[PDB]
Amino acid sequence: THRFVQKVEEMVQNHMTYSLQDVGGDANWQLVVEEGEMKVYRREVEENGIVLDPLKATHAVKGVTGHEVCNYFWNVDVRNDWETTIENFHVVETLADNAIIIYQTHKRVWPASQRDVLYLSVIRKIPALTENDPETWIVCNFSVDHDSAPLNNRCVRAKINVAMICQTLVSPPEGNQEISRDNILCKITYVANVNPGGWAPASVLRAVAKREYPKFLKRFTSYVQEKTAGKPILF
Ligand SMILES: CCCCCCCCCCCCC/C=C/[C@@H](O)[C@H](CO)NC(=O)CCCCCCCCCCCCCCCCC
Repeated sequence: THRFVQKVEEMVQNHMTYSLQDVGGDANWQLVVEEGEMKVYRREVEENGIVLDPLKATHAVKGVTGHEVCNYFWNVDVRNDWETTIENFHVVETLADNAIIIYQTHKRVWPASQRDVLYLSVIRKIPALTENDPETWIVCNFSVDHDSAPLNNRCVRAKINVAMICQTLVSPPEGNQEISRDNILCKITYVANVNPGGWAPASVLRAVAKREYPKFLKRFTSYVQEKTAGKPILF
């Protein structure tokens, strides 16, 4: 129990309600990148030079579970093993054993000023209510205010709302035998809503995002495969 419990609930529920809705039929969402089971879509949104482009990606990763995926996405001790867009980060506050507040600076992209971000990062399990309701593991990373990290004059403060949402499919093997990682697949939906917090050139933001989101999703998912391949399956 902590002062951000209701905000956590709010963000989790929003993501379970809206982030899992199909965008495939919406004229405003475009398939920007596809590779293997990975599809990255974007809706181009610019409001008075504030480029908000909502981003949504789906992926299907063999040999890993949603619990595993969300653990490696959330766990700060393995962050630098896969993250490539950050200059530095540190934990500002531990709120609960599944919830922390992180301050991070991003690598500068010319010609825009450097961005920093201040966000609550929470990992949650959403129980299946019925058999056939998928169990869902989710990590929500969303900007919050914290007195220890006011606006500074060195960076533009971005605001983020990101979720990594995972459901795991197990194909029953032949009879009474072990479920191997060949029999498991993690369905991922990744969404990112980023307000750069200030003016940025749209064409540059868009080129970066189109390169960087796909790069992250391949690298991060391959990483989870690599770290887990030897291990017993954590469902
Ligand atoms: C050299 C390239 C540097 C690009 C950095 C641009 C600055 C972006 C500012 C906010 C980004 C927020 C992304 C979310 C981070 C955390 O939830 C999480 C844990 O670290 N990681 C990811 O979701 C992993 C996401 C990895 C992919 C992120 C790239 C995003 C590129 C487009 C965003 C640009 C918006 C801000 C304006 C930057 C000025 C050009």
